[PDB]
Amino acid sequence: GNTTSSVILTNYMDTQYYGEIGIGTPPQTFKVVFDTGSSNVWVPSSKCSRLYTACVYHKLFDASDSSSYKHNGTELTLRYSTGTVSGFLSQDIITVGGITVTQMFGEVTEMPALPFMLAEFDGVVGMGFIEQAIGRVTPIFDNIISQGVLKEDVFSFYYNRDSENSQSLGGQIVLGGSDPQHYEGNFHYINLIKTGVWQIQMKGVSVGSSTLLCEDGCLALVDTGASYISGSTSSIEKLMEALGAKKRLFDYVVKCNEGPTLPDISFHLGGKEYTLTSADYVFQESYSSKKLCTLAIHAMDIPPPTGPTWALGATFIRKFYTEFDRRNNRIGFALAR
Ligand SMILES: CNC[C@H](C[C@H]1CCCOC1)NC(=O)N1CCC[C@@H]([C@@H](OCCNC(=O)OC)c2cccc(Cl)c2)C1
Ligand SMILES: *[C@@H]1O[C@H](CO)[C@@H](O[C@@H]2O[C@H](CO)[C@@H](O)[C@H](O)[C@H]2NC(C)=O)[C@H](O)[C@H]1NC(C)=O
Ligand SMILES: [Cl-]
Ligand SMILES: [Cl-]
Ligand SMILES: [Cl-]
Ligand SMILES: [Cl-]
Repeated sequence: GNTTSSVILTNYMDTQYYGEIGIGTPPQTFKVVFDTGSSNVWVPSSKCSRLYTACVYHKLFDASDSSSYKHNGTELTLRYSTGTVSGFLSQDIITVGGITVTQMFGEVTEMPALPFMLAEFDGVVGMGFIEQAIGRVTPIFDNIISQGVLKEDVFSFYYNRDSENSQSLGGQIVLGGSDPQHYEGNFHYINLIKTGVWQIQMKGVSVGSSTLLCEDGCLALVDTGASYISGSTSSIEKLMEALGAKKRLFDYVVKCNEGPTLPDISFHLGGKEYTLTSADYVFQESYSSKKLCTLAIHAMDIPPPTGPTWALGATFIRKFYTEFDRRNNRIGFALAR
């Protein structure tokens, strides 16, 4: 077995990254987020009523136009930090890359306007473990591993920084390996705490020189479906004070002129310092002192058993190419380029 597939990703404003999959024969394509913090695959269903304006605005899967579709109809409900989708299970072949696998996924027939009217993508391909899958549906990567087609039992993420270029690649996911065009040096591997969750230990978070946060250790989820870095309300309040940031309704901001001279924030992982500077974490839409600029960091209280935990989302992954290694239960980071 020696295949390594690769899916190009569109980068929308540094907050949503999504690629295409095809479902059925002939394929119906969908825009989907590849999410290490969840484990189910779903797309909107042709059976989704118009009453759901999010189903009006996205691509719908029509079972009856595919010959490889296999009925199941068991009910499915998925709860995310953003809201809940609901529908039922269907089997069909899914193409990502590269690779064709037979999969159980959700056809979604309830999709709330909040917040899917803001989703540039249609559905989600969860990349987490079966342990976290609702209905214990076998996850796509498990089904792929079963095929024995992959060079190595790993996948990795490159997320680029938004750009004005017509060209210039938003991001890329590799299945089976990592792409040395988008990282320098070698991977520093850190071991999962346990199989079941893409989560490692974190020994501290510092702002400036001082170990401000997580001073006695804490957890970090490595969450490719998260836009920002997240911590618990209690940590984030502390961090945001340190930066002089202001809490608004949807974000934290600073005066744009102040952004560039804000302290670095470092994350202490597997014995090393992973530093994002204020250029990595302020959306500097101008440098005016009369404007407010958003930070790519916010509070999310992730409930037990998976939290309390930080999550290292795109703000972090932009700087560090990330490889998810299911064979050895570990995560590798190297500098992205
Ligand atoms: C379990 N993993 C973390 C979850 C996963 C999301 C998958 C899709 C449905 O929601 C959950 N993400 C979050 O909790 N986020 C915080 C709130 C907004 C999300 C944000 O997701 C863009 C896709 N994520 C991305 O490109 O990461 C690089 C979003 C923004 C606007 C509308 C929607 Cl519907 C979702 C990010
Ligand atoms: C739809 O999916 C459900 C979920 O697995 C299937 O129900 C299982 O069927 C197997 C085989 O008959 C049983 O051993 C299990 O007891 C069932 N699981 C549950 C949770 O009930 C069902 O068979 C599928 N239907 C079709 C036709 O695909
Ligand atoms: Cl869930
Ligand atoms: Cl609201
Ligand atoms: Cl803390
Ligand atoms: Cl940024």
